[PDB]
Parts: sequence; structure tokens; C-alpha cells
Amino acid sequence: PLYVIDKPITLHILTQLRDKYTDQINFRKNLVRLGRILGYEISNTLDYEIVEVETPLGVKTKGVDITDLNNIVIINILRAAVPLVEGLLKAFPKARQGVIGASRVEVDGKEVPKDMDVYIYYKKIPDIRAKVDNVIIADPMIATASTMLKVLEEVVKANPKRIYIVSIISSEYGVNKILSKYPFIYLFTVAIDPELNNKGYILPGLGDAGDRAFG
Amino acid sequence: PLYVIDKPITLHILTQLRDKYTDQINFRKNLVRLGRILGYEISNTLDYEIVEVETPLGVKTKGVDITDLNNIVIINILRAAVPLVEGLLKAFPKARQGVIGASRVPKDMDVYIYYKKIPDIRAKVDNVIIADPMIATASTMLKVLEEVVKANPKRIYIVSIISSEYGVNKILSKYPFIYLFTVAIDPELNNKGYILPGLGDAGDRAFG
Amino acid sequence: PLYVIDKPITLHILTQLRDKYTDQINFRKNLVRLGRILGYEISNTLDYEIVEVETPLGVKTKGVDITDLNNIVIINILRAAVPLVEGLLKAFPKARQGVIGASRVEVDGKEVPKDMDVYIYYKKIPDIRAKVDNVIIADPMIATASTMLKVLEEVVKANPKRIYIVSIISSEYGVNKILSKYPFIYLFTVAIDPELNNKGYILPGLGDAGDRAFG
Amino acid sequence: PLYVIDKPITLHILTQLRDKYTDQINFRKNLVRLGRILGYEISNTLDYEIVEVETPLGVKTKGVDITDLNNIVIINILRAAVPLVEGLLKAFPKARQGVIGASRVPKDMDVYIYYKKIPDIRAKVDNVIIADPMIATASTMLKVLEEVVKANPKRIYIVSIISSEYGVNKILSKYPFIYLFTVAIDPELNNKGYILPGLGDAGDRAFG
Ligand SMILES: O=c1ccn([C@@H]2O[C@H](COP(=O)(O)O)[C@@H](O)[C@H]2O)c(=O)[nH]1
Ligand SMILES: O=c1ccn([C@@H]2O[C@H](COP(=O)(O)O)[C@@H](O)[C@H]2O)c(=O)[nH]1
Ligand SMILES: O=c1ccn([C@@H]2O[C@H](COP(=O)(O)O)[C@@H](O)[C@H]2O)c(=O)[nH]1
Ligand SMILES: O=c1ccn([C@@H]2O[C@H](COP(=O)(O)O)[C@@H](O)[C@H]2O)c(=O)[nH]1
Repeated sequence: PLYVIDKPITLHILTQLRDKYTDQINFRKNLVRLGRILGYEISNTLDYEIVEVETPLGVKTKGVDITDLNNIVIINILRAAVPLVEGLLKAFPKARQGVIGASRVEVDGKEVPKDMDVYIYYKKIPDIRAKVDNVIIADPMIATASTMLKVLEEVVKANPKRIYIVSIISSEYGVNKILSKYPFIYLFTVAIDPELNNKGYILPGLGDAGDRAFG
Repeated sequence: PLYVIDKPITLHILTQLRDKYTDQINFRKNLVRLGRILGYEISNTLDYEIVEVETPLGVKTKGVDITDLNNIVIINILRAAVPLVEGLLKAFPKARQGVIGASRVPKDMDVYIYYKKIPDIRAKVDNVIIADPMIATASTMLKVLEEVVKANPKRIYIVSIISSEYGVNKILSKYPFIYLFTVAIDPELNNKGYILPGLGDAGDRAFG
Repeated sequence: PLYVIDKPITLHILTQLRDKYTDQINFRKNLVRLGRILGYEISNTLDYEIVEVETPLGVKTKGVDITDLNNIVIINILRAAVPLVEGLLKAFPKARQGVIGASRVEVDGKEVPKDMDVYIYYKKIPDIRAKVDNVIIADPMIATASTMLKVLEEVVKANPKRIYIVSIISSEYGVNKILSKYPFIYLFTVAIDPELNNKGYILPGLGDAGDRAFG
Repeated sequence: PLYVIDKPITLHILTQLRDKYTDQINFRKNLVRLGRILGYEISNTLDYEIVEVETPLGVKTKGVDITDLNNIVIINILRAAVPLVEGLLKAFPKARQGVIGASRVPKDMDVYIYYKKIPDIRAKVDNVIIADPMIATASTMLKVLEEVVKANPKRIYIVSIISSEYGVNKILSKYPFIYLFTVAIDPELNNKGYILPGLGDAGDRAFG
């Protein structure tokens, strides 16, 4: 399933992120804001039970309990995802965190990259509980989807209850590549850009998310 | 306009607020969360302008700019709105904030403003957001609105967690242009003016 | 006792607060920072116990437990103390909060005010456990100390274990008025300004803290 | 110089980190807290200039400006420094941040840098802060310093939570000019290279 969260405020924030004049401090501030917002949107898609609660007025009434808020594992793809994850963690205070350091092998060919070698320089992920945990993989940008696909090949083996992918900008090619292979993944993004340049960067995109956030 | 924000997560949070076992620390924590969420929902109803920005890729593309974010006045109705406003202020950093308290001296008992300190409201420009976690008889909200409507702001938003059917109808019938945001609308008020099922006295729940 | 927290970074932050050109957003941001810092400094004065803790290496070693982190009541003096309290709550996540709305009856040029009438328009304070709770009264500015004295009159009756007063700027007069009457109160401040003008404002001070933060 | 920040609150937080029962959520929360605290302590060792500011009362008074806050490069040694650096970056919002990882293959087994992405360090101007919650044999820290010192930064700070007596001496004997901040200095290391009593493998404690 594809969830494009393109409401006025999210597009307003995204505009700030795209703007090449937005410095690191403000870029991070806006990315955290989007992490909170996407966490909110994701929360509204989680399973939930109807419960009964007693108010101070001695009366009982129906309520809602999203039990899955207790079963979340967020995978932080360094370096770029750090601010996004900080925002997501605000939405899921009980989420355990896992980290994956990923970097693409740069390219500059005569044609637009379809695939790219991704080397994982660091990996520490908590035990994912099959059929129980909801895994949220966070990475601001999805271009060729090579990074996400490499992370997914491992996550899918854990057989989580559900897999969410949270990005800010995904390319049409990337979204297609992910959902066509894993059609049951919940892919959240704010905008879907049409293309990539010869270097594998998203156009219009926002540049290298890592550098935009931390220089 | 009535905006009942009853999404799974807001209903989950409301459940924690209603729960008598939720202590003040957790009660306030949830009120802050709702302030942020309602601020987000409100932000999506504001006017916006299409702008152009250039990305680091040296390409220009269309963007969005909600200029209204620069013109906001948040009014904290004294009782248990401090946490709600904390959240709203995170949603609207450029907002100026004021406080106002009303007290008495299925209910139309007259209330009066005992204290008020609200920043200058710019007519036809400012979007005023009035926060109060609970709207029961609506006497308090109506009294505050009487004051606010005089400033002739561009828009008036009301942010509440639980509003009574009675209060919702009374407010929106008198001021149909107001944007009333609430998480739930409870059916009745007891003899003492409490919302049933409600969540008790918000002041006691937050600072008691 | 008096604790003047005037380290380079707090003075740097205070400089931003004093600057008339610092907007509401940055004034609040810096006040929150001072709340965190003052919370940190206050924490280092709390009673604590030496405990034993087992590390993953299968060995036990000495540790510290500031049990009183669980026994704190923070009194938020509206409307100016809000951001300060926000920061303090970061240092004391288990603190219960109480609120007091206070507003001084304004006075014109006649004689530098020695005391003033303080109107308490709102009050909701949690139960303070005598001899157990540590009460922290937060208010960015202490000028004539009229506001603080009015709040203390009630707080002292609860006979808390200890009373802390946290301000950003206090006047020499205010500090004297508080400690001379309540010598056992722990008064924390970043700077002590020499005087008050004819309207009871601290000089050089930073203006009306409420307006500086919220307009 | 050696700066052991062993105040009641840091020792309290350290105790929670050492506690084998503290889960990763709370372990990371406490690391962020120490990042902020150590950032505060580091901030107080920086140079500052005297400036004048005008208050709303229309008078000018002396103020302080820590210009060094504009020139900071934070290096995250890969293992469990993410939460630590999160706190440090809150302390130094203008800081640029990089990452670096070193691996192998009472101990001197050599390490090598397998990955590094660090922003440009301005010689004689930048204050570089290298973060790693644990300093055991110090092989990793020394390996990282090899490259950093080449940038000739104005100052080099090291931010750790627990450092071994061996590592503290080794680093500061080789680089006497480095500002090493740590919360505690533990006496020994075991065959595997763990600090005793320490707190275990920080990476597992934070993300395991
Ligand atoms: O315009 C772009 C394209 C890619 N990336 C980085 O590349 C990774 C994904 O690219 P890909 O593997 O989807 O091609 C992400 O971790 C992200 O940091 C960017 O930062 N900006
Ligand atoms: O169940 C209730 C009903 C009302 N109120 C509070 O009592 C005041 C009176 O509201 P109203 O009856 O004027 O609507 C308001 O501050 C409101 O938040 C509560 O805390 N809980
Ligand atoms: O320069 C000043 C002097 C006083 N106050 C306000 O007055 C109260 C304290 O003044 P006093 O009662 O100590 O005279 C505080 O709540 C504070 O908001 C200011 O904001 N700025
Ligand atoms: O008890 C220990 C000892 C070391 N390390 C980690 O192992 C690596 C090796 O440190 P060193 O032996 O090179 O000092 C570093 O990333 C350090 O954080 C731990 O997590 N726990």
C-alpha cells in the first residue's frame, strides 16, 4: 500500500527541505517535524481494539487501545534518517530502535541508474518478533530503492506482522520497484518525484539528505 | 464548521485522558500530544500559496507556503489548557499567546472574565485559536468568544478535547463561521455541569 | 542558600534573553535551555544514596540513586514561567506540576517599589507531601519578590522537605527579601541585577518575561 | 586535559546505564541526556567574548558571546554514539556531524577504519568533538585521532561515558592537548577488551 501524505502542512515543510537555502539546523528541524507527522499518520493505520475505561464520574465508556504501539521496531538508516527517526520516536515512545549504516557506491554513467551497489558499514538491529512487531524502516530518500531493497531482504526474513517504509521523497521508479516486489509493505512518503539524474539523485529532490542535515 | 478529529490515535489518547487511573503527569503528556495533533489538523485547513523553490540539484520546482502560519494568536482559557497550548505552540511557533479566565459569580449561568492578557489581534489577518480541553455548557467559551469576535480576526478556531452536544450546537449556532475542533462529542452534562462520560475536572486531572 | 549559575554558556544564553532583538521563538527556546540547565544544577544538590548495580559483565559496582527525583513538585507561575518549567520538566520527568497565575498590580513613577500587590488569578497545586517532597517554584524574574513571597507563604505551610526557587534574573533587593525571611530556601538564578526602575522592572533585566516569550 | 564529570546526576544516569536491567529504550534515553550534559560542560570550557546588548528597558549591559559555538564538528564513532551525538548536537546546533567506524582484524590488537564520512574541518578554527560512550583499549579512539589531528583543528574534545584508566593514560600521553570528558574511569579491561565493571557492549545495550 502507498500512502502519500501530501497535506498542506506536510507540503509546506517539504518545500523548506527542498529549498537549497535551508541550512542544516532548519533542515533537521523540519525533518523531525515530518517524522512526528508521519508517525501520526502511520499510527492511524495500526490495528486497534475497542476497550472500556472508567472516568472520574464513575461511569464506563468505550475507548480505543492501539496495542501495536507496544510492538514497534524502527530501523534508522544512517546518516540521513537520524532526524526522521527522532520525530518517529516521538510518535512511538515504546519503539525499540535498530540502526543500519548505508552508503551507495557512487556512479556517473551515460544513463540513469536502475540499481546501485549499497554497502552496509554498520548494522545492529534488535530481535524482531515474527507476526508481532511492526517494523518501520526510515530513510528520507528513496531513489533507485537499492538501499531499501537491501535492508528489506533482511527484514522480511524476520516475518514481522507488518512492514512500514517511511521516506520524505521517493522516486516513481523507487516506489514501483519496492511495491512490485513487496506489495504488502506500507510505503509512506510526502512526495513522489518523477526522475533521477545520472548520479542516482532524485529530481527535483532535495540533494543528499545526509549532507543537508549534518553538512 | 465542526471538525471531529476521531482518528485511531486521537481516540487512543482520549481513552488515556478519560481513564481515571491516568495520573496528572500522563494526563498532561497526552494533552500536549493532542495539542500538537490538533495543531497539525488545523494547519491543513489554512490557506496556502503556491511558491517556487530551487533544490540543490539546481532545478526549480513548485512548493507550498502557508503564510497564515505567521499570523496566529493562541488563547489559553485558564483551567487545564496550558498543556494543550504547549502542543499548539509547537505546531505554530510564530503564534503569540494569551490567557483568559472566566468564572461564575443545560445551563446558561452567566460567567465573567476575571483575568485576561491577550496580545493584539490583527483584524482580518490573524487566525485566533482558543484552547480549552472541555466545552460543557459552553458558557466559558461563549464569554471568551464575545471578546475575541470583537477583534474581527480572519478566522477563529476552537481547540477542545471533549465537547458536549449541547455546547457544540450552542457555539456553532451563534457563530457558524467558527472552526470547532474536538476529539469527541459527549451526549450529556450532569447536574453540576460535568460532561458525561467526560474525563472529570480537567484542572484537577492535569494539576491535582 | 544562593546558587548563581553564571557559567559561560548560561551567561551566553542569558545574553540572548536580555537582547531586546531576540524574538518570542528564540526567547522561549533559550528559556527552555536554561530550565534544563537549572534542573541539572538543582539535581546536583538533591539528596542521593549510594546503591549497588549489576553490570552485564556479571559484576556488581557502586552507583548513585537520587531518589528525590521521584519526589518533586514544580510550581509553574503563569504566564512567564511556562518555558522555564518546560525545561525543568526535562530534568525532572517524574515531577508533579502545580500552576499559579499571578499578575502584579502596576505602579507608576513615584518611588522604586519595595513591594507590590500581587493578584493570584489561578491556582491548582498537587498535594505536597510534608518532609518528603522537594518543591521547585519557577519564575524567570524576581524583582520586588512580591510574587514569590505570596507563593511562598502558602508553600511553606506544606512543610516540604526542601524549597527551591528558580529564576533567570533576580534583583539584589529580591534575593535579600527572600533569603532574609526564608534563609533555608535554595534560590537558583543566573544573574543578580542591581536595581528596579520606578515601575518595578529589573534593570538592566530583560523586560516583561511573559511578553518576551508569548507576545 | 582530563575532565571527569562525576556530579550526582551524571553518576545517577551512569548507574542506570550500567544496570544490566536497563533496556535499550532507557539506555538510549540516558545516553542522550549525557550527550546534552557533556555538551553543557564542554561549552563552559570554550572561549567567549564580551559583548553589549540592549534590553527592552532601553539600557545596554555587558553580555557574553561564545563564538566557538559556530565552529564545531561532531564525529560519531560507530557503535552506540548516535544517542550521545543526538544530545551533543542539541548542545551545539551549529555543529556539522560526521561518522567513522573502526574494527579489529591489556590489549593492543590493531584496528582499521572501514568507513568514514566527516565534514571538512577548518584548521585552527574548528573545535572537533569525538563521541564514543566507551573507551577501553583506546585503539579505536587513537585510530580516529590519527586522522583528526591531521586537520589541525583549534581544539579536540573527546566525549565518552566510561573510559578505562589504561585508555585515559594512553590517549592523554600521546595527545596532551586533547580535552577528554568522561563520566567515570573504570580500573580494568578483560581479555575480550570489555571495561570492568563497565556497562557491557554499548552497541548491544542501545540497539540490541
Ligand atoms: O537524491 C538523493 C538520492 C539518494 N540519496 C541517499 O541514497 C539512499 C537511497 O538511494 P537509493 O539506494 O534508493 O538509490 C538514501 O539512504 C539517501 O541518503 C539522497 O540522500 N538523495
Ligand atoms: O466535565 C467537565 C466540564 C467542564 N469542565 C471545565 O469547566 C469550565 C466550564 O466550562 P463550561 O461549562 O463553561 O463549558 C471550563 O474551563 C471546562 O474546561 C471540566 O474541566 N470538566
Ligand atoms: O522586570 C521584570 C519585573 C517583574 N516581572 C514579572 O513580575 C513577577 C515578579 O515581580 P515581583 O513580584 O518580584 O516584583 C514575575 O512573575 C514576572 O513575570 C517581569 O516579567 N520583568
Ligand atoms: O566494555 C566495552 C569496551 C568497548 N566497547 C566498544 O568497543 C569499541 C572498541 O573500543 P576500544 O577497545 O578500541 O577502546 C568501541 O566502539 C567501544 O565503544 C564497548 O561497547 N564496551
